[PDB]
Amino acid sequence: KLATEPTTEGQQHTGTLKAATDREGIHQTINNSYTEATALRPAQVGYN
Amino acid sequence: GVGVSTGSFNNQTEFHYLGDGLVQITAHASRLVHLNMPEHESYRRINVLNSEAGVAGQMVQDDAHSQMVTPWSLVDANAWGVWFNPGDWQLITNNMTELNLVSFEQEIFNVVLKTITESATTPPTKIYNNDLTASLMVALDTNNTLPYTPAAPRSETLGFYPWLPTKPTHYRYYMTCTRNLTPPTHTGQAGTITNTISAPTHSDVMFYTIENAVPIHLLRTGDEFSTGTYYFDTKPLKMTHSWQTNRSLGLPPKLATEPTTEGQQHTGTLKAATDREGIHQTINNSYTEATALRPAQVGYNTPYMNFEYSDGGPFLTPIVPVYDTQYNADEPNGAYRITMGYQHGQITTATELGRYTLNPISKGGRAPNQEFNQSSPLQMENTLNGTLLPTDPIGGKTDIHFTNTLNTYGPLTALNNTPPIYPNGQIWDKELDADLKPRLHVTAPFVCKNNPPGQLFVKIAPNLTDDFNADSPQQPRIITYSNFWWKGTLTFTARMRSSNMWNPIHQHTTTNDNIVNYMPSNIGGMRLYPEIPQLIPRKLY
Amino acid sequence: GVGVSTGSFNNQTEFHYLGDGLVQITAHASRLVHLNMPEHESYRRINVLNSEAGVAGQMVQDDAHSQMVTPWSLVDANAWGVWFNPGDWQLITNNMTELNLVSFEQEIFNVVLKTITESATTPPTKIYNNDLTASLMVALDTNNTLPYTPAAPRSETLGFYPWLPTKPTHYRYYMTCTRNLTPPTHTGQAGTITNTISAPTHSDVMFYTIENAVPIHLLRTGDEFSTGTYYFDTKPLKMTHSWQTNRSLGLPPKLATEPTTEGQQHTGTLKAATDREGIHQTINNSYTEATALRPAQVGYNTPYMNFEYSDGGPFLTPIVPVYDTQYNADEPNGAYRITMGYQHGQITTATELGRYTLNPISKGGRAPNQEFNQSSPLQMENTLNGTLLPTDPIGGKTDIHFTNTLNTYGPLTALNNTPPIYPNGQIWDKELDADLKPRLHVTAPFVCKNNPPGQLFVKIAPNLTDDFNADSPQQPRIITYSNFWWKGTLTFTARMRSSNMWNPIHQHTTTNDNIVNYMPSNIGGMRLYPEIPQLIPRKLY
Amino acid sequence: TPYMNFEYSDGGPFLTPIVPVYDTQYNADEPNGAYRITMGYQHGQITTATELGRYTLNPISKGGRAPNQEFNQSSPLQMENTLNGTLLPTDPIGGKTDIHFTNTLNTYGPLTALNNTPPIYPNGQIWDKELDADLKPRLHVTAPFVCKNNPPGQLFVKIAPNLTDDFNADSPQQPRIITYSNFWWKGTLTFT
Amino acid sequence: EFHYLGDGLVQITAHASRLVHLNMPEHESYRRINVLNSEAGVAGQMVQDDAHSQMVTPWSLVDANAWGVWFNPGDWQLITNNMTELNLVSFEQEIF
Amino acid sequence: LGFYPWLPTKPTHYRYYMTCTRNLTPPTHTGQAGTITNTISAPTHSDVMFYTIENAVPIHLLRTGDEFSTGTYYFDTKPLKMTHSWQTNRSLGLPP
Repeated sequence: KLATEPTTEGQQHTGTLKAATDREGIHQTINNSYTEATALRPAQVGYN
Repeated sequence: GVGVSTGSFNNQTEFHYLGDGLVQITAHASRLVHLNMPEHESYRRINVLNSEAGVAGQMVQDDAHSQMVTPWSLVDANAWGVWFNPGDWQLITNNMTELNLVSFEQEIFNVVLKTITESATTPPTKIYNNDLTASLMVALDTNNTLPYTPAAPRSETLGFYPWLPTKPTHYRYYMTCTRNLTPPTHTGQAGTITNTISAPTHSDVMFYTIENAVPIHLLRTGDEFSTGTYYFDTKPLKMTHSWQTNRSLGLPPKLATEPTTEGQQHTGTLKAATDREGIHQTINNSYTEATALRPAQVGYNTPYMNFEYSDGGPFLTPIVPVYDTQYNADEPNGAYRITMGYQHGQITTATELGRYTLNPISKGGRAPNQEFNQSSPLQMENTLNGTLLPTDPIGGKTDIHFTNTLNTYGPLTALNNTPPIYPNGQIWDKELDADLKPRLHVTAPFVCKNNPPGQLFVKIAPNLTDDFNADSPQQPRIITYSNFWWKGTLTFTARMRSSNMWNPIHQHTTTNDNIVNYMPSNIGGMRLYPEIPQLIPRKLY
Repeated sequence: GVGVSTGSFNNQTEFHYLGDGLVQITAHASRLVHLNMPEHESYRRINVLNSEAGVAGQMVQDDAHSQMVTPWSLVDANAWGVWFNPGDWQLITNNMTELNLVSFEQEIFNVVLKTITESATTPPTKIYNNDLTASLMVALDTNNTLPYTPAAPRSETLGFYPWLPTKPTHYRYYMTCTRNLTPPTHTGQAGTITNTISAPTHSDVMFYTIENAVPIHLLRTGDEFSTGTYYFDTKPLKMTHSWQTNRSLGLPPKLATEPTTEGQQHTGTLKAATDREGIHQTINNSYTEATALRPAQVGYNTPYMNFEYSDGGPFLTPIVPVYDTQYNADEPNGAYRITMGYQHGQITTATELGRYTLNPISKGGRAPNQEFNQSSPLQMENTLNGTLLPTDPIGGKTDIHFTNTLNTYGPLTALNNTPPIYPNGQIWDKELDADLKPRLHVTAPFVCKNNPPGQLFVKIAPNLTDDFNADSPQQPRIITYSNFWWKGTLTFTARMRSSNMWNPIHQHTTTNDNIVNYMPSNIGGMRLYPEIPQLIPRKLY
Repeated sequence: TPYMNFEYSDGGPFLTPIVPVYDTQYNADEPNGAYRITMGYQHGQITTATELGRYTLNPISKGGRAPNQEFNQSSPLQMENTLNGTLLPTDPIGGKTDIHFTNTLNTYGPLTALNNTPPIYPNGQIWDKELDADLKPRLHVTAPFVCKNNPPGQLFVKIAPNLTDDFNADSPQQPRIITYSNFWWKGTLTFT
Repeated sequence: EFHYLGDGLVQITAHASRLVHLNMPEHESYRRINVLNSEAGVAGQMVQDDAHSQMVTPWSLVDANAWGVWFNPGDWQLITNNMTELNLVSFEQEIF
Repeated sequence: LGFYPWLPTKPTHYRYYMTCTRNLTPPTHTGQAGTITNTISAPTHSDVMFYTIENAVPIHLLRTGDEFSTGTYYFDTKPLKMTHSWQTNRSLGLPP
């Protein structure tokens, strides 16, 4: 969820999420900050 | 009629002991679900970016996606602690080997719609007039036409306490993002990196609105919205963790020198290396216990902290979670780091949010600083250039070892499932509608092969101001909220454990330093610190 | 025919889960019972004395009695660890509220009689010839005609390990003793005390011989002696211990000052003493929480270490065992101090015998240095001569307090039963055939109102030498022994526990410092250190 | 397979078992999972004064690879390839010259057809217990037949204690009559 | 017995019977013997890793799970020459 | 059991792996010397799995005229294929 939601027309302006260390949820690493790259996803699609 | 009650608050977990050991854990749950009105009723596709990854080296910090914010709020049952207080989850970690999953029904009843009204006196005074005529919109997606978004990996479920009133969270889902983040760089040097989200491609933009997908029941203040009893079709989970490893599968070699003294400081000695016999996987004559003939490997070396990059963006490869080694590493073994809210654990004082780096205790995990690789001939007392110790770099990078790239998931790889996590883990999960289904889910241990149970969308119907509603972007509304109860019933089915051995196994006890994690304080502060699951041991072979 | 087997070794404890929670714990037990021949076949009334109590001050050390030594050996099942390995007794202390007791059957099968024979060569060489024709005498006292002597309070039962071969103990019972020990003295002064056992009185000498009481089945080497299924009639035990006390029965007084800060260093304050209301047992106006109106007292002040003296001799009054206070006293609360043998626990190295001072955990016990008594008016800020603190002597004896004599067993005295002790405690016990039956037994928690189950008497039949058997006190015999298996089946019946609360209760776990108490060592040393029983809590009111 | 790969689990260091398959024309047998079965004098092995026979074996199902015969290239194909664009197995990994890319390289994709374990004679195993795990392995390297149900009962035989006249309480080790046994054992293993 | 059924299927009924000389257990006590070695404690011999924790029981195991118990080479020549598939059906043991 | 009919065989002692918590790091080469630790540690509490034979399986005593007959175990296995495959990715499909 995001706290800063945009006001202007046009997708040049982007909504801003909460802080990295303030978000919550289940997470696959040791570190405190929950970014969207290291998230908890059910399974990977594709394979290297 | 308004003044007649419509349902029954109910929260007892009936352990109805059937025959032959089977039980039927009927778990009820009922919480007051305080719904606020939507701040806007218009659907919004909000692209999200960040300036944090636009500077070089912060490319894990990648919060940018494209989000579809809908005004509908989602009432979610898909979390473990909603159904189980710790007194009843102690009973299942102590006594149950398997957990099948059978039934599920939801029920919204006894809604209370109220209008808030401001009067202009010297304090801000708010008068709560009662709405006898207003309605709220419920929508049971009985076919899962909408994207199934469980709120358990974001810890956005209903709160796990019965008396504390919960909140439902806004339904939103990912829209298509076409992410541009390359070049991927180090931190030290500066690069001309491009951090923009591009225009969404035409072939995949997938805009689900709630009204045109699921039929919606309007509900006045004397409602009773009963979801039909959803019957699951899942695999039976196994709560019994496995401890056997490839140094513990099969028949051990016989020993000739057996000890004489009391105490395990003295060790029995086997036969010679070249004198032992049996089936063996190498060319050399000496049959050590490391290179032995084991049926299949347990666990698999994941290439860990591996940031794959898909049309969506950079993401880490999810690792099957498994118990770490005696050296606590937890990153190549897939630890859980679950941060909660003040509805989900976390003594409600002025501190920040609790953490609990967790693992299961199914012993099948590896360590990255404890592995090595050799050349094709075996050659004990090995050549300096013939064996790849983890002190060796990969491409000149000294902190990076071979195991960062090395994968060993062969066909004969036995593997334990995802542990269920308490109280914050997810219960069930949608089957990935793909051609090749994954063998297990890391998000949730129960997998629904059929249509998963209907997620429940609740939104206040628009109570409109006298002002006009044509040729206006944003209309004014009467500010309002709601208090509807929500009753669930999640009927499990589980087999009692049978002790077929001598020594007593580890049960989930209560120590003198543990009652403070289970009891309220002088304020009313509660806490739901996790339980390390899967306590009963079992053999893998 | 000799070469046909007659029975089945069996030791699995089948937890057969019936409906509605009830289970049916069918516990089997089977041990090789190595019987040696009797050293004499003549019945002997051995008076026992000691010179230790004949000197002044050692009058607790009172081993003198009159013993009736019979040549018959007793095979005893009346001990807990015969039927329950710790893996299956962990299952019942974790999960069962009540234990009913239903069935019991014994079976001696597959006897092996052998003759030992000495040859006169330079070492002592012994040749074990097989007896195809000899017999051994079994005697199932199906009416309990003989005095019921359980071997559990002497730790003389069959050993609690399946693989280790056990030994049966010689049957003997108390004959009448008329003890003269007075005067009772101190230690320091010398007295002219008389320490003799007198001639037994005519009216009570009770000489039971085994042959003239129970019919005796001779058994050759292909026998099968099956005891019929004894059906118990006992009270249902309650494994759930009670914690409520007279400072915890009923409804607490309401408080006006409630705390504000986190942490239990800050305490809520009640109302005034003279301002509270309710029913109350004294004359004074102030209603404190000590002098309150409680339904019945739990526990009772036993006059402890009280050596009563009966026609038999001096003996200590048995105290109902109950959990001590936070100050470990254990003597006015009736601790168990159970010393075992190397068949009953006790890692089999060169040390002496293990001890384990035990208690139950049913919170109903008192402390002697924490009690006091007052005059008839209440009078807070009490007069020096109006209150009896335990610093006060009784008759000038400073170590002896009022509570050494003080008894408080009134009619309204609620009380918990004897805890079952593991693995060394007794299971069932004979009802005392008296006019006024005792309410509970301290020796064993299960009480058989009917005829108790038949104790089993086993003795080798006399294999006689060629020498004459008339006009001779002691005859020579062929030295011999026996190896007969012994199969039991003790069918329990128990109700599964239901968790009706929030916080998880104390279960019998397995810590890292506990696996050494549950696992064999490099020699083969086993151990059966006790389990503190009755773990599930319950309310007494 | 990443071959000679010593994984390390709570149990200890262990080599990753490779699915056994017929080697190339260059006899390598270590990345292809050879069997090296040493027997006793009840299992083969002419009973003279020599030591135990060896027989480095393979199946003959032609699906195996060679480590000194493989190579890898960059993303564009580029016949007559650049020196730095193709990874020949003369190249070290991290400066270790005997170790090639194939020591780390795994290619088990989803579309990987594979033959089962060959049954080995007379010394191989017939059946095997299914690994009671959540994700079952696709094949066993120890035995070709897999029992999905409860596997057949292994048979435990021990002499009952024939005891000496000496006492059996408060003693660590008891004396016994020394004895043995000769029991026949008949089986019947009906194939199809 | 190679009992040739119809349509090609056969039913290889393989019997086996051996005298099984059982000696008595040297000790009847169960022993948890930890095993170590000084060979891996010096650097570089870490393939030579015989150390484990073993549970030595006095019971002896009679095992059928090997191929040559049931098949002499005259009958295993017959199956490597002529049989495509092998299903597995029945199994019974008997001590007499 | 030995694969010859006339030669009398021997049964082997039943033993099974108990939990071991192995400490062997650091993993080293052969040439240099390191301060490696080669100890087996104390077994963890949660997994020590001690099966005794008497308390698990019911045991038939047998005198010298016995006949202990195991019931006919019926398998449920995959059909093995004795026919080996030779085709490779330079041999699958239609040649040019």
